[PDB]
Amino acid sequence: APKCIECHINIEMDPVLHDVFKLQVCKQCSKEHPEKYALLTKTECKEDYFLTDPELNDEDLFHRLEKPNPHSGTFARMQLFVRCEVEAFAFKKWGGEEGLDEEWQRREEGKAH
Amino acid sequence: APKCIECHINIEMDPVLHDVFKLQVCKQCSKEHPEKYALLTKTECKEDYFLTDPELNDEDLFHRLEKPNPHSGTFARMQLFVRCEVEAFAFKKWGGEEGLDEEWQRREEGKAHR
DNA sequence: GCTCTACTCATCA
DNA sequence: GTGATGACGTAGAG
Ligand SMILES: [Zn+2]
Ligand SMILES: [Zn+2]
Repeated sequence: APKCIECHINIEMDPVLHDVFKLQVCKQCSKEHPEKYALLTKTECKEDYFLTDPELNDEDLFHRLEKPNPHSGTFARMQLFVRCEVEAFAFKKWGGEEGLDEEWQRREEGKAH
Repeated sequence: APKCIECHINIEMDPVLHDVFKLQVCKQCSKEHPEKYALLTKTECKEDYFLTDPELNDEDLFHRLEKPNPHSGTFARMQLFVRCEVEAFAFKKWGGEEGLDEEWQRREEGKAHR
């Protein structure tokens, strides 16, 4: 029986993380480790990691799950990305957490001026 | 036989203006009235009339002729629009020739700022 | 804590 | 006198 890669105990994987994101992780372990497994909206990815629309629209770069827009089914679909992929791309791009914060620090300044 | 709408004499229409732009205009009248019949590139339409990419990209709005990009076949194709259509849309948008010139006047100022 | 892009120019294509 | 768009961010519509 294949095991969850975090606990090595559960054998029933979370259907979203497994099927959409290709992660053999159980639902419990996913709540226990949001730092790796939380789902982020497109908008949160841009706020948190400073990724651009072109990066987040690239079908070849991230797995994504889509849902109806909660404000209205007639609006553009909500797009959910998994934190570990988004973060790994953001660290490659800005140079680790070290660099990402530099860019946070940067944007906060011009925020005033 | 049907006659050119500018001269009322010629019977063979310019192939581009007829087939692509639906104007029964002979080639000679087209050279004689560029103020209506000259063909403008996409970039020229933006420069001259302050039309935006969404307006010029709207397939339902203007007739267009496409050619190979003269800088390179591998670049984005060149797009040619006929001045009467582009001008008539621009006068509607900015308010005749008059409003258009105000927008010229306006844009030269912010240019001086920088 | 929703998404998409229009809102004047280098650069690349 | 070539075309398309991303680039300090973001309102507004959707
Ligand atoms: Zn587990
Ligand atoms: Zn004629």
